[PDB]
Amino acid sequence: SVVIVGKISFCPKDVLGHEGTIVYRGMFDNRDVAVKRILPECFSFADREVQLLRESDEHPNVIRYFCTEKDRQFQYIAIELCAATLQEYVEQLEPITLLQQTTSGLAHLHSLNIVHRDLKPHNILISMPNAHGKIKAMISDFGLGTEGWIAPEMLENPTYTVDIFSAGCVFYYVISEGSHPFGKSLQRQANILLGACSLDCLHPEKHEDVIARELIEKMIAMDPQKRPSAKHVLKHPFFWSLEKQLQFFQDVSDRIEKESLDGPIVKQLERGGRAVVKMDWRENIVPLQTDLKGGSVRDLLRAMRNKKHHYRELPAEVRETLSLPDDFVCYFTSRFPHLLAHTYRAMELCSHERLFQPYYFHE
Amino acid sequence: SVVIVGKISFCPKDVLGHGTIVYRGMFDNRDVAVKRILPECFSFADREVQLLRESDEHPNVIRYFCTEKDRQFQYIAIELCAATLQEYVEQDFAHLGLEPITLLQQTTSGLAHLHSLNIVHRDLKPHNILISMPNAHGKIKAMISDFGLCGTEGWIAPEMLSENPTYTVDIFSAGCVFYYVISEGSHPFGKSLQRQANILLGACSLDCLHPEKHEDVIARELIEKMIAMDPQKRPSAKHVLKHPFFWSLEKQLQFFQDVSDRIEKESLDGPIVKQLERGGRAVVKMDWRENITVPLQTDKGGSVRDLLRAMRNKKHHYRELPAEVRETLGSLPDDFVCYFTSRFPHLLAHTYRAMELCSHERLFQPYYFHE
Ligand SMILES: CC#CC(=O)Nc1cccc2c(Oc3ncccc3-c3ccnc(N[C@H]4CCCNC4)n3)c(C)ccc12
Ligand SMILES: CC#CC(=O)Nc1cccc2c(Oc3ncccc3-c3ccnc(N[C@H]4CCCNC4)n3)c(C)ccc12
Repeated sequence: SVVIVGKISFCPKDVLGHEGTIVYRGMFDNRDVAVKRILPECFSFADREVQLLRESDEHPNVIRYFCTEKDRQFQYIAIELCAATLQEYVEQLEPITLLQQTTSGLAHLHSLNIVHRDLKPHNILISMPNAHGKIKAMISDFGLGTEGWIAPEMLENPTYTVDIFSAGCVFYYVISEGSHPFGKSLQRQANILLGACSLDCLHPEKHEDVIARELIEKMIAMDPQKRPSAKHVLKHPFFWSLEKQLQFFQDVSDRIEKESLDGPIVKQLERGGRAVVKMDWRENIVPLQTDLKGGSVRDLLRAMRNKKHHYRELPAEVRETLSLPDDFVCYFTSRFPHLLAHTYRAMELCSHERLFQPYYFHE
Repeated sequence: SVVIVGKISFCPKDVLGHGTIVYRGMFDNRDVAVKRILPECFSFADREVQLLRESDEHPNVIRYFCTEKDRQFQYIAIELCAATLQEYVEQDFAHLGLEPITLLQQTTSGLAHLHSLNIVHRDLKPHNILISMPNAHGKIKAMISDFGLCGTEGWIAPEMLSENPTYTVDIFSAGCVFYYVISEGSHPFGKSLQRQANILLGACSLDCLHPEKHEDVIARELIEKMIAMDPQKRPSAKHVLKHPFFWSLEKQLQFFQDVSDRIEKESLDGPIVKQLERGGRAVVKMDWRENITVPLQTDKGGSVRDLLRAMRNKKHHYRELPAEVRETLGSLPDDFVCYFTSRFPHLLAHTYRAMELCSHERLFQPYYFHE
């Protein structure tokens, strides 16, 4: 059989999940949709739920709301039918992109003065492929038995920094492919209050991890004033493409070319530089060894610029050990996993300069 | 007072446009526009809605909400917009700080989306292109509508009058819309009722685009291809999007550098400089060293290759330059690239089609359309 409450329709046989409510797979205007059926004891709550959807669903990374239908008994809410929740996606295509999409959607809600107050993999939906094979993450259940993803300040009028904490956990959740910064499921919320966090799955030698935890650690700070805004998060190197990373290493190598070692830039750039270059970055390269100091971070950055700018007019032997765009920068980041994370945090002195505005965040 | 048909509701007093009639209505407490199709067109409406559903997920394609049947007539509810592109160019609406290039960019993006779904618009014109209400951030956008269906013409490609069309049809229509937006009312093929007849003939004119303004040289280069009488010579939607017509001032500058760097180690007798110098004297205004302002003249004036290099090292070594010269060139990257394009309005157009040999090299693939 099939139930009908106006334009919405669904078969009670097909249930998708569940307060005292149920969610069915149904139809609306011959679209595939997920229909949430709710009891009369939540109509005052649903009208507020639908209100939020009508205002905020005009963004690709926010779940698309179609229609609601009141009946003699239960009320119904039609949402875009999705492939899976983020929880199912992990507990059963590209991770950085989902987090970028998720964070983008989150940044959107914050810009409309809307706090999610309960961001977690269950609320993050993964669309069906869109005739071009593209899947995307979409926020939902925003602005409204255990926990595990709640900020410690919420043990009401929360600020945006709350959702950031929740996202920071989600970030580690997708990269770790299941883990959580504050431990196993039932253990999380208690460890959150106690500030017991662990990023064990992120190794210190892996480049991608050094970048990630630099971001996440800030996102899951116990002091809300230290967490970055959603827009801030999006600009972090964690989301940069390999071309952008390499372009960041090139632009910085230009700014330093006219800078003296007595300047505050090289001072911060060489601060703890001995560890970034692995004592001597010359001992961690063979064909590329023929350069014609080895403890200076600056020189390493000067090296990659030159070999990139002259990559065309370079020996096939050198071009071999070094492709042009992605494999080139991977030569350095892989052999010097702290290079980008260090270069990025040191060059923040130029965060206001036009040349670095696309790399750093400030209104 | 208020006609309610299922979920859709509207006051018949508020007619938005005209045998279908379009009212300002409501659906699910959303502001919407309601098209009332008559019983003699229920077969066409079912096709119209079908397209709206499959082609809904794109920010530059009109958003479709719901449809409600009724014994009197069918109803179709879409997003309520501020105005059609026509209304904007005609009259009032000439404000809101609207960027013409951004509208054409948005329009073309929506079109590329329709094409990728194997849909031909068959009738793209300013009346169809709707201008959204400003969002919470005061941003508005263009959205395509009335696409894929089978009162005068003027925006129709010449092949469709002489059974189904190809993507290149919508390109001709777009090319005319480009001119219409830039010229703020004009049309390559003349006045309203004159257009379609001029289209069957070869009677087109872009005289609003002068060869002096650097923007107009770019606009002309693109549009002329888009409105070509021969369909096989028209760019695809995604091809149009790659054109310099849409490049930012930063990307225009970033282009001259990747070009200059590429020709740095190149011989002046090669096939890549001779192409760059092919008619180079006119690009540099006989001698570019004379067209330069008094200050910058201090730091081969008949070679485009040297001009790119001159702009390159001027940028690469900008941080270390005189304050007087820094005033002449201007602030990077916007005012700095406009310093040269203003005085050499054929440089960009020249350098672009010249460097099209490296359209498969990855350093230039972002600048050129390819399979
Ligand atoms: C303010 C505000 C708000 C808001 O958003 N209120 C919601 C309305 C309707 C459904 C919702 C919703 O929906 C589901 N709630 C529980 C379980 C499953 C689904 C759901 C939704 C869409 N699609 C799918 N697809 C299935 C296919 C089989 C594999 N699992 C995923 N499931 C979620 C989560 C969250 C919020 C929902
Ligand atoms: C396949 C397929 C398809 C498809 O899209 N089928 C359409 C359905 C409903 C309305 C449409 C439509 O709608 C209008 N048709 C005529 C006149 C006005 C409007 C209209 C629509 C939305 N908003 C506004 N706002 C007014 C506000 C006052 C200034 N003028 C614009 N007008 C247009 C054009 C074009 C197509 C429409």
